[PDB]
Amino acid sequence: PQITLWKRPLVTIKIGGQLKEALLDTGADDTVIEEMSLPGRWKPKMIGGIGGFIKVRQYDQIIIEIAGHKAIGTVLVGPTPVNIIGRNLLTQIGATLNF
Amino acid sequence: PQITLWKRPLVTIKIGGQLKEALLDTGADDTVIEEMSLPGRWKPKMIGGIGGFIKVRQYDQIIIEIAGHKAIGTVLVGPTPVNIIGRNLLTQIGATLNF
Ligand SMILES: COc1ccc(S(=O)(=O)N(CC(C)C)C[C@@H](O)[C@H](Cc2ccccc2)NC(=O)O[C@H]2CCO[C@H]3OC[C@H](OC)[C@H]32)cc1
Ligand SMILES: [Cl-]
Ligand SMILES: [Cl-]
Ligand SMILES: [Cl-]
Ligand code: NA
Ligand code: NA
Repeated sequence: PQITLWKRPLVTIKIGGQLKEALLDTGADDTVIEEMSLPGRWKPKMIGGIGGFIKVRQYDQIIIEIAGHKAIGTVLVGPTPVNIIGRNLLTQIGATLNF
Repeated sequence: PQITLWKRPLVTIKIGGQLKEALLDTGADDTVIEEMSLPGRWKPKMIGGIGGFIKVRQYDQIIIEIAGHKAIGTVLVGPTPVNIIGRNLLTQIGATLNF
């Protein structure tokens, strides 16, 4: 698809068999999701945004569907205000910015 | 152009007579630039992201040149860790996300 930017680029994702809404975010290096349970072990990570830093849980090799495209990769879980799909998974679904 | 997302989508901008580097950011509603002077009136605003909120100055009707494309709109100035071109100006240069 071709998504214009007059509205937020929100899409449906599926993770852990649950549908959620998430933002397609070219300004995010990493994918960050609100608190939820994921399988496996996690590692610590610190991420920085506009207001300062937060601690998140890094889960690797998680299956996640994004706007109907399958991805398998790293998902950060933490107190993000919105679910964000960052460049690590935008590249897996083949997304580009065009103008 | 077509910008892939393997790396941060940074471009050169010109704002206030100054050249700067900024991130093309589909997850940002608004454009936020590190502290600089701009002419005209402004009013205070709070904007929030990962980490929490920062106070910024809102300047309206500011011209930016973004990777060689001119646009006009509101620019927020404050202690952002990076210069962000958000959707309010990405729309004006015709930027879309494609997959
Ligand atoms: C109302 O108008 C705005 C309100 C909020 C923002 S924002 O900057 O807070 N942000 C909104 C989303 C969080 C919903 C835009 C977002 O693209 C920022 C843009 C950004 C980028 C760098 C620093 C600050 C902000 N990215 C970000 O926070 O990235 C974090 C989490 C994802 O992994 C890392 O990627 C970069 C950063 O690691 C340095 C980590 C912008 C305009
Ligand atoms: Cl990944
Ligand atoms: Cl605007
Ligand atoms: Cl359009
Ligand atoms: Na894992
Ligand atoms: Na003005």
